[PDB]
Amino acid sequence: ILQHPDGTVLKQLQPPPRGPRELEFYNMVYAADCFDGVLLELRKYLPKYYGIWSPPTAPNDLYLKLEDVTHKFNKPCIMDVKIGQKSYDPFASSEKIQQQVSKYPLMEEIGFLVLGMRVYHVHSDSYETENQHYGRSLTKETIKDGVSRFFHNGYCLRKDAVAASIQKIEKILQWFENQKQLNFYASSLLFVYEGSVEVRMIDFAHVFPSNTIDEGYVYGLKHLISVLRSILDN
Ligand SMILES: Cc1cc(C)cc(-c2onc3ccc(C(=O)O)cc23)c1
Repeated sequence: ILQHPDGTVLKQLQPPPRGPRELEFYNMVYAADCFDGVLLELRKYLPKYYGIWSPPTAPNDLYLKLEDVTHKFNKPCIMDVKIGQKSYDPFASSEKIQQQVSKYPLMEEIGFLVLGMRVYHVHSDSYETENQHYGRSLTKETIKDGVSRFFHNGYCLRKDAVAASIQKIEKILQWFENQKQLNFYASSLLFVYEGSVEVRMIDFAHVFPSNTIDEGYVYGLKHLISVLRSILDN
C-alpha cells in the first residue's frame, strides 16, 4: 500500500492468480453498466475504485488505485481484521490448506484474526503498533482484551468508537445476510477512528462466485460484533 496525498492508495497486484482475481473483483463490482442490486449495495462498503493504474514508463507494473479510507482523519487509529473461518479458498490443495490453517489454527473457532493495529496515544502523542504476530497470538481467553487494545488511547476506552464500529459492521452483516452470489476468503475489515468511524471491506484476492450464504464470513462478523458488544460493558 502506497499512500498518495490525493487521498488515494496504490495497491500493487499480488502475483497470479491472486492479483488478477482482485482486479477482476473490483472490475465486476464497479462495472459501469452493472445494475445488480446486491453489487450496487456492496460498493458502499468497499474503497472507491479508480481503476487499474501503471507507471507511465512501466505498463508491466500493475496497481489498483483505491480510496485511502484513512485520509480524512487527523490521527487515524487503524486496525485490519481478517474475517472468516477459512483463510484458504475452495481450490486450495491439501498443502496450501495446511499452510493457511497453520498460519492461525484458531480461525475456525474464532472466525476473525487481527492482522495489525496502529493506535494513537494522546498522552505521549505517539503511536503504538502491533504486527501480525499479535493477532496470531490471541486465543478465546484473550481475544476480547486483544481487540479492546485498539480502542484504548492511554487514558480511556473509546466506547464511542466501539459502538460506532458495531453499527457499521451491522450494515455489512445485513449485506451478507441478503446475498448468495459471492464468498469471501482471506478478506478483511479495515477499522479507522479518530484518535485526536470507518469500517470498510478490503483485500479481495480470494473472492469466489457462490450459490450459498457466506456462512464463515457471517460467523466471523457475528463473533466480532459479540466481542465489541462485550467491550461496551468494561
Ligand atoms: C495506512 C493504512 C494502513 C492500512 C493497513 C490500510 C490502509 C488503507 O487505507 N485505504 C485502503 C484501501 C485499500 C486497502 C487494501 O489493502 O486493499 C488498504 C487501505 C491504510
